Amino acid sequence: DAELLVTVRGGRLRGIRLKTPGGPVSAFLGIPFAEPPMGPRRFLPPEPKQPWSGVVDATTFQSVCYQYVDTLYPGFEGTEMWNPNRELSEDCLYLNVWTPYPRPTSPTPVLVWIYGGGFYSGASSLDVYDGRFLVQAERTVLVSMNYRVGAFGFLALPGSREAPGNVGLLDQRLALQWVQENVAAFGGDPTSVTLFGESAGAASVGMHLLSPPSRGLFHRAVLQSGAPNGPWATVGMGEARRRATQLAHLVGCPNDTELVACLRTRPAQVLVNHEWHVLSVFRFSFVPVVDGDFLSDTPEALINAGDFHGLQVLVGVVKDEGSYFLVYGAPGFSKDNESLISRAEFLAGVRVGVPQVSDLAAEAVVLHYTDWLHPEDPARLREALSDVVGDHNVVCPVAQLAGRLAAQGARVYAYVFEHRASTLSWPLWMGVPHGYEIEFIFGIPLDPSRNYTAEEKIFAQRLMRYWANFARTGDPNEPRDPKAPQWPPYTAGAQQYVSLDLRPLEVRRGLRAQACAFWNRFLPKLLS
Amino acid sequence: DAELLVTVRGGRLRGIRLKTPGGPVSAFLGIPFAEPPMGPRRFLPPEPKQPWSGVVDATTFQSVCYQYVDTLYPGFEGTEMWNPNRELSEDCLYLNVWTPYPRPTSPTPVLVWIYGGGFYSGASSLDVYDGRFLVQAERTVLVSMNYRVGAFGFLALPGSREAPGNVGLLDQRLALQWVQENVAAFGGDPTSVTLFGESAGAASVGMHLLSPPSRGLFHRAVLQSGAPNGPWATVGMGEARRRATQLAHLVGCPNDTELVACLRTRPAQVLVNHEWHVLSVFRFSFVPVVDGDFLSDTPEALINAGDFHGLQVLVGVVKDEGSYFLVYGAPGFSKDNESLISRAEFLAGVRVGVPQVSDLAAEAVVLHYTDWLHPEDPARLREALSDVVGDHNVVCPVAQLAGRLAAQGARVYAYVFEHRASTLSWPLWMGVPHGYEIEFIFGIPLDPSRNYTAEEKIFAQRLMRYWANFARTGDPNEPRDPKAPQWPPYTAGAQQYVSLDLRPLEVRRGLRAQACAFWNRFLPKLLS
Repeated sequence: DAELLVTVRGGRLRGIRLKTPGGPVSAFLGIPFAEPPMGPRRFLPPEPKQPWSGVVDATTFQSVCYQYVDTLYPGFEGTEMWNPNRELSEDCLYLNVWTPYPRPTSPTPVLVWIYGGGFYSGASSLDVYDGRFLVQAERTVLVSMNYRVGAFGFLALPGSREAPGNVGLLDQRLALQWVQENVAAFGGDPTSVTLFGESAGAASVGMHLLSPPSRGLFHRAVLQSGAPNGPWATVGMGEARRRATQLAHLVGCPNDTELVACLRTRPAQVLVNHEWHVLSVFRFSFVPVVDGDFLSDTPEALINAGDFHGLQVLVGVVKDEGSYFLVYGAPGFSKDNESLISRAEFLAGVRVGVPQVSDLAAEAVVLHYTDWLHPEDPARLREALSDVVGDHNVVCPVAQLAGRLAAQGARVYAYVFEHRASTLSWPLWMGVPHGYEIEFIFGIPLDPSRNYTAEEKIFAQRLMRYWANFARTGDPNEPRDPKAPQWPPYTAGAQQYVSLDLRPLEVRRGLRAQACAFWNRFLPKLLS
Repeated sequence: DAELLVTVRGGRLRGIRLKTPGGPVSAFLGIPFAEPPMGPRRFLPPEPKQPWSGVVDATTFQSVCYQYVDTLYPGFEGTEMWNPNRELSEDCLYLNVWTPYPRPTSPTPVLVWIYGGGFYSGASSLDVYDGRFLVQAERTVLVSMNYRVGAFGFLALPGSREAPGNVGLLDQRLALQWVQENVAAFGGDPTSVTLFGESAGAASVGMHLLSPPSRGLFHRAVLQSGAPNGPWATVGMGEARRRATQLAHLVGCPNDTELVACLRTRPAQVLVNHEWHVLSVFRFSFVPVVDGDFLSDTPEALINAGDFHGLQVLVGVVKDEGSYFLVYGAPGFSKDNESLISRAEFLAGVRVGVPQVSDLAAEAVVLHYTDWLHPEDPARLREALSDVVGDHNVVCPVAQLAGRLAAQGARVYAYVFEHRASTLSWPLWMGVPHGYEIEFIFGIPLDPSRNYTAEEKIFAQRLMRYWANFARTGDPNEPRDPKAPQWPPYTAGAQQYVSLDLRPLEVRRGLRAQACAFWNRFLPKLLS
């Protein structure tokens, strides 16, 4: 009750006590770290939040940033758990800070979450990102921000002062400068800050490694199912311009000053309602551009040039990365049936999964992913197209990144997440889809109101420990403790990684190595 | 002793009685079936042998046709067993006929052997082609011919009357017309004639299937380690011309009439001595051309168009097709050491194994054959390059052929030969190289003067039975007899085949299917 008042550079705050079967936690939800980016500020870099008199209420999540809402399947958990759970508003630059009770008395290490969502969706307030269980169980400090998405975050007319692009990334940065200035007040150690994110959050964390001005602001990194070198995670100057112009057109706008002037007068919902027709699966309209500025060169270029001495990184993927994307465009697919596609369907699906490449490139994808004893087996065709989408978008970019980092000075650990939640509502055939590790890392199966199993509970705890050990010491392994089977670093040569699963750790070699060689070494030669 | 005189259309012959641990056999070795192709006949189609008075001696093998002699390794069995074992001469169009003792009293089925040797070498007289053991053990009639090789067989200046090409193939044909006219005299059934050959003999048998004038002359076919659709088995009109002209140049010759006139005056040995500098491994200078005549279109074209209803075929390969070719040009290789090559060596070797393709094509070969967990393992690199040479030259053309035949009316059986002879002198690392099944089919391990093991002897017998059952009935399987594990036809869909081995038959699916898809479906798109 004493522990719920805290003063930070901007002024005073009041928090709320949250429960956990193991005991309570103090949360400060809804803290403003920037001026609302409204009116003439729509599309500009964020500016720091002005100080305030009085006590700001931080007992409740603030507004979700404006975003498209998935509505394919009203009532469906699988889909609705990703959708906004507070009112939409352009006024959304708030962050949240969980801290243990009692407050810690030395500086303690800080985990900062960056939500995924394809850069077009997501909120720090989703049930599945609740920081209470992780902070309780491992006495770390946890911070999450909201950051602008879609046009409001990533519309770009390259080299104009009025919509420069990458402002969502700047939002994230501002929250990270904020953590530097204020986490001490919550008992948090600003000299031990570990970023972690999924999907576009992982791409985001990636981009922070490669942006000199953000490297100052953290010490370690965790990329779950995502990387900044994705074919979906960034976009070229011309393409960004073309996408911006088309959005403008579609809302009746009409020279850059005039374009962004006109855009600035449209209701936020009007923009959102046209985001999707500017573009396939696993492609999103407004993603980070390569401007020369937040990124001085392509993510690929910067990874290759970079020095990563004295940096620890945890990276990983789920069993079935590509699966859930398929019911968003691939012919023959539906979540409500087994999706046993035919071969014709498989070939047409490959052009959807791997959009605009030479037919020569498509053929080569088809050879590589067909089993020639069973070229027409519907179930095998389903799994394969799944892999195509998975490998191309997530597993291969991650493996490239992982390898290049280890080879260049970084200590790197790697996983594959292989447990299907007992509570999942997507169909059996999708396996362990994109995003379905997150709830285990966040400790959600401890919430008694939810229906997880006993082993599920234990597993979640191991997961929180790995993550927290990584955060504290740059190594997931149980600080000083064999047997507890060991987790070896991933190197370019031995390419070692572990399976996270109800079973004890197993070590394995090569993150889909044969297929990655195809995407990473062969295929380029042949777009070219 | 009565059984050693026989009259045939051309006149009378005397044969010789040969021994076999199981009992004797009658051979007629050295029968002329064509006029000597000497002088002005050098390079022309063969003409039929004129009749003779008196009794021709057929108790001994005739002359080997002119050919390059391998001399890399004097004294070496591995090499010398393929070299000529009678005097070389242009006078070489003789054939041989083994028949059981006592002579059979109904028409019995005839096996005709066509030796391999890259179309540049080979003789019906090699120890390893001795027909005695097979005729004794399965009471079939066996016939082998000599046919012209190298320039004398396959020099071609397309569409001239003076060196039309394909005369070696015509030689073979003439022996097959001969069998039609005379095998009856040895107790042989001219309405049941099964061709069988290895390497270029297999390619040869292949070309007979696709030549309307030869289809009349046999009923079944067996292609061991070879096919006519090989990238080495045929050559284009222009390339043949270029190769002929260069040979001419190299022996100081000098218009086609004038060129072949001048060539006709050179000593046969002079031609042989320059065969090799007109051209890599698994490529030979004088091979069948696609002239429009003996073959009306490419082997590939004719296979695709063809109707194979009512035709039985046995096809197969050895475990390690590519291995022995490597010490003929691939850097890092030697038979006298483990040939543990480096990666640089492996990449340079790929250009030797797969000569004149785009670098883009080479890369793709390298991706496909590298293991990316072990990209630098010398032993794996050895095996892989072996496979490259194997798959490209033998396994993939055979599989294409096999599949296209089954799909188009033919009954087809398929094997992989997986026993290393206990007596082999090539190094361990080469496995079961090209040609090393032949001695088991011919029953050689029964010869007591040779040092084979007991199980080896039994195995040879099973092999002779399979071959002989195929010859008699179009089906290798033990006419009426389960258990004796069954051998299923090979179809385009299930692609089933068996392992010939000391162990009982095992059934398997797919003749290197993943790799064949690369050679057969992908790679073409990308030379193009």
